[PDB]
Amino acid sequence: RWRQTWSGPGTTKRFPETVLARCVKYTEIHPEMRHVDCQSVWDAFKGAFISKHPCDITEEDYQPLMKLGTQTVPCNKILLWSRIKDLAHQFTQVQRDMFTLEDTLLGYLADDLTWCGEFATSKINYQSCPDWRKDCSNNPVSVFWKTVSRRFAEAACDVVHVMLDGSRSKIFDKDSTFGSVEVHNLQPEKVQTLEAWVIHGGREDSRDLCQDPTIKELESIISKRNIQFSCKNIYRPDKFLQCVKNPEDSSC
Repeated sequence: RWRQTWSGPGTTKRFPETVLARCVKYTEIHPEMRHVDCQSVWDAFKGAFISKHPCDITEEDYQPLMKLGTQTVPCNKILLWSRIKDLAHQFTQVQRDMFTLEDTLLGYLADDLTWCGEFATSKINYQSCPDWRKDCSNNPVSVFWKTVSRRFAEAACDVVHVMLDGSRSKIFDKDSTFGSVEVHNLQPEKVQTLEAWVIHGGREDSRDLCQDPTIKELESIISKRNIQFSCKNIYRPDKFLQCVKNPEDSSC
């Protein structure tokens, strides 16, 4: 209609079918999750937000889902990212040099989807869903991501990489999920170093963005956790990707 209860997009069309089909597909590829019952996954997922006011969702609502989707990826090969989705995923698709959150089952099930329910009825809302800004932050989508990204950062160890969008004006941004959750969930007992790869946009001959003020801030923030900091410009993202796929032939 012309009004809409909430200001964000409604649940993605086909959401139940999509999530079940992703679970089936993921548990076909990944032998360590080949024990998972996909219908039980869907039910645990749907139970977190059906018949619940979509501005009252808690991390508890998602605990049965997080249990069924329990998974360990190698803790020393984690790739976090911020505002540079495409290249982080492309990079991990190549030879599985690292794992992002969206290469875990739970991140895989939800990537790029929206969903909410209603306090009123047991139906899925396919017309609109709370916006984190205009409506409430404790909505099904934002809660889910906050919870699974905390857990994924908490699991990381050794050297943890992060890819940042060097086009952004705030290359490290305290308001992003990386700056507000993941970075404050790297464990000081386990993480030796965080290494940022700052991805350069197009043409420029370009500044050394590892000296950017927000990078120096990130550096001094993670030093209180007793984590070392390293930073690398990626000047040419498509030649980066090229070298990643053609390991050897080291023109570089």
